[PDB]
Amino acid sequence: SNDNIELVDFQNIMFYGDAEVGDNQQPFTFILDTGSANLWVPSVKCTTAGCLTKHLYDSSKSRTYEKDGTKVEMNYVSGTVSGFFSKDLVTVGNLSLPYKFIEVIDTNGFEPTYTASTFDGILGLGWKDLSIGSVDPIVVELKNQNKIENALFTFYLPVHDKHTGFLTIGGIEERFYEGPLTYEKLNHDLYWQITLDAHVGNIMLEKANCIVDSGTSAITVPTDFLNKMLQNLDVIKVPFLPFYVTLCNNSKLPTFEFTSENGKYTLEPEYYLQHIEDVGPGLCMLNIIGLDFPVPTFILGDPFMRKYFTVFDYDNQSVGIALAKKNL
Ligand SMILES: Cc1cc(N(C)CCN(C)C)cc(C)c1OCC(=O)N[C@@H](Cc1ccccc1)[C@H](O)C(=O)N1CSC(C)(C)[C@H]1C(=O)N[C@H]1c2ccccc2C[C@H]1O
Repeated sequence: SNDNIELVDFQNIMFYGDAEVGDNQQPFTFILDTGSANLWVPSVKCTTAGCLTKHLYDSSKSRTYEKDGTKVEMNYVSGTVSGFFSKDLVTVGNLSLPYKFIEVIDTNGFEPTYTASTFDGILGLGWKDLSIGSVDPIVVELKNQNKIENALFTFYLPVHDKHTGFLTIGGIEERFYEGPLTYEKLNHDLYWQITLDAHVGNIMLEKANCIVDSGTSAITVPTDFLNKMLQNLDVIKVPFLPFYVTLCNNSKLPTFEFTSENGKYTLEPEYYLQHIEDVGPGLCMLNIIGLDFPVPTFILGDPFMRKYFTVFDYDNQSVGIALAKKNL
């Protein structure tokens, strides 16, 4: 059997899951992020305003706590947290392991994201060589300890109103998907990144890097490619922000089509549009952001993963992709 962690939707933009730290089972809510490779929780030693409404970690209450204290700063694209390393029993679903994590004491570099969102910490689901402190990934460690069948995990993302989701550790369950499951070989050692041809109508990018990322709540697109997409599309940019607004029923809005020799994955407007009726009637925001990597790259974030069930397979160094079942 497999370890199943339930995923709760947060206003159709993101999702969260719970896990515990300490032998007294101190509860936390996590962003589960395939794009990073460290676990962190806010500490009772936290000095900053963000920590005020969070579940906090108290090492003195856990008899399995092992002191480390090495200083560490965790830099993400959207901000920084700092604190120090600690080690304790981490439990995910019904499995436990001793695990090295970051006790965060300063979250001021992660504002306003942190105070506005209802997560306590971030649980990384990436590769070891992307971690600070050379930490073996949780799922690799669980496999090594014979607590799961395979060194893989899967995401069946919740759909607002329709159903909850699951992060499943250790194997692939048929209940989550329909049609074929296609495996795409990783093109990098330490990112969940695959090679796909990216088509949006006339515009194409041959053999683009495509990162499948659970922690990114948009599709990201190279800026040049995006500028070509938005030309004559009747969308308007929000002042001061990298977001475009449209009429929801704008007939011009294209369908993303990513292809390999193995498979074909499409993303229609209904999957990348976000209603903003409160802002104005019949108005939608595109969940699409222009971003230039050194090599042309798309991030296939939460909107892609809402449509597609995904398998992250360490042993076979690949990402599996299938159409998510509309219900459970
Ligand atoms: C950890 C790390 C270490 C090293 N190093 C140096 C390691 C070296 N080691 C040996 C010490 C080098 C790198 C690059 C690295 O990755 C940094 C990192 O931030 N990666 C992001 C993915 C990404 C990557 C590139 C460009 C955009 C996004 C992460 O996985 C994620 O998903 N994050 C951050 S925190 C969050 C909230 C979980 C969510 C995030 O920011 N989400 C926001 C976002 C982002 C883009 C577009 C829209 C939106 C809306 C919102 O969802």
